[PDB]
Amino acid sequence: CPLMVKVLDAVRGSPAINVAVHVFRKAADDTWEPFASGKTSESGELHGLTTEEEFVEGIYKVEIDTKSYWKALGISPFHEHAEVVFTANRRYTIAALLSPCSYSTTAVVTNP
Amino acid sequence: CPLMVKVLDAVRGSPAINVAVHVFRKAADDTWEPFASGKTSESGELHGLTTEEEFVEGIYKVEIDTKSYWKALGISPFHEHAEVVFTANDSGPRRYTIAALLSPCSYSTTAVVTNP
Amino acid sequence: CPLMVKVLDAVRGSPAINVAVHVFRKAADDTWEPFASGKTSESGELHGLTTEEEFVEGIYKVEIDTKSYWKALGISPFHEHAEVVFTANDSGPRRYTIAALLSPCSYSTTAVVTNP
Amino acid sequence: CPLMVKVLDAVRGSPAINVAVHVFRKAADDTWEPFASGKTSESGELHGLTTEEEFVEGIYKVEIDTKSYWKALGISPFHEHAEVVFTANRRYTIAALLSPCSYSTTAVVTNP
Ligand SMILES: Cc1ccc(C(=O)c2cc(O)c(O)c([N+](=O)[O-])c2)cc1
Ligand SMILES: Cc1ccc(C(=O)c2cc(O)c(O)c([N+](=O)[O-])c2)cc1
Repeated sequence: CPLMVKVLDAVRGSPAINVAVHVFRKAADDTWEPFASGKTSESGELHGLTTEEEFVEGIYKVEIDTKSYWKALGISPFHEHAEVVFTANRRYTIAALLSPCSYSTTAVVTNP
Repeated sequence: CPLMVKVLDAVRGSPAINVAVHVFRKAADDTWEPFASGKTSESGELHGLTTEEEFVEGIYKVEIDTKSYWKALGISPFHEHAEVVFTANDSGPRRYTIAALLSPCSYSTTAVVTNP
Repeated sequence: CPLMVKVLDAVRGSPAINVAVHVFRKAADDTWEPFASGKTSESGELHGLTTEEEFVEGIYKVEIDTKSYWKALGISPFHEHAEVVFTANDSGPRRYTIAALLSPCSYSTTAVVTNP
Repeated sequence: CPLMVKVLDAVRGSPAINVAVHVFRKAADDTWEPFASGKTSESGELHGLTTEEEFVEGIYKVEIDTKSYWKALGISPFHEHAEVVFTANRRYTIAALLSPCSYSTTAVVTNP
């Protein structure tokens, strides 16, 4: 897997489980084209979104459905979602740490 | 001033100066319409984007041009920008500060919502 | 006012009000000596901790009582406190804002250092 | 391993490698007693700090030598170090995301 997403819950101090994640690629039209999606696991990780052949250079958008996550926990959230937009060139992990009114995100890029 | 944006630089430990910020509001037809824009000041703050009359209920998008910020400092950052999307004023008018702390490959954002 | 502390609450999206802050300075004998303390205000800010004369070169420790903050709100947090330790004024006087953003099991801290 | 430390570099977008980490336990005297230490791996992780029998309830202090890390990279840091102090009761991961003038830390507590 060249692209992985990890989501953490800063209120509970745990992985953020069953968070929906959608990934898009920017098309020539500068339209966002669907690319991959899934739900984080019990470890807060979402693997196997794409393959090395399919993950070409380009601009990608990762949309994390933070609002539904907090809703499911009965906690009032500020944001509609959390979007991460980046240019791909290696292995990429996009990590997000979530609070109801705040989030942070970082890239962890490593070479096998 | 019911919508303020503040941007900090986590590398230099300073305000993030002259950062372009564009604000959009979701229209009836579900498209993003331009709402207001500006640049952060020497203090990292952007005031005067809107007014109490103009800032009605709605879904707003604050797009912070982090890429140009870092590129102007000779750094190639990870993110294209940092977008913050939220529903405003659903229970009446509020005052909103959207703050972002920037690093070349990471950012965090928070909201300070107060009742004037 | 050369040392300010600002604390935000990432759960409520608001200033963190009435947070106790204790500041220490490392002494010649390598022990921590009490330097100043206070509580954050309604805006989450703590001003007036020290003065330009009193805030000399040194290593300082800012201990933010995050545990009491959360416990008073009925939350059992992860951390005992949040400590920020830094060398101040090594290249001349600066103005320092130490900011912290709090969640029950996480916090972040940053510094804004400006030249008055 | 009931206690693990993971350190990430927000400037480079990568694990923070070869960061020294010291763990202390609060003694009855309210003195900080050395407990474990190590250096993060190429993945930014430090495992095998302790055992389940040795990791009893109590107050622990994790000191991350952020200043040396940034020094080794030729980057001027603000903080002397990053300290994380918490009470143990499960498996604990203490994660830290580092910038030269900022850091964040969170707890990821999971049950096997
Ligand atoms: C670690 C962190 C992350 C984000 C913030 C932050 O969002 C913030 C918000 C403010 O209104 C504000 O005045 C300052 N400040 O002066 O430093 C910071 C503050 C701290
Ligand atoms: C405060 C903070 C915020 C974000 C991160 C963070 O990005 C991160 C990345 C990982 O690959 C990862 O495995 C974990 N973890 O398990 O805790 C956290 C790490 C620390």
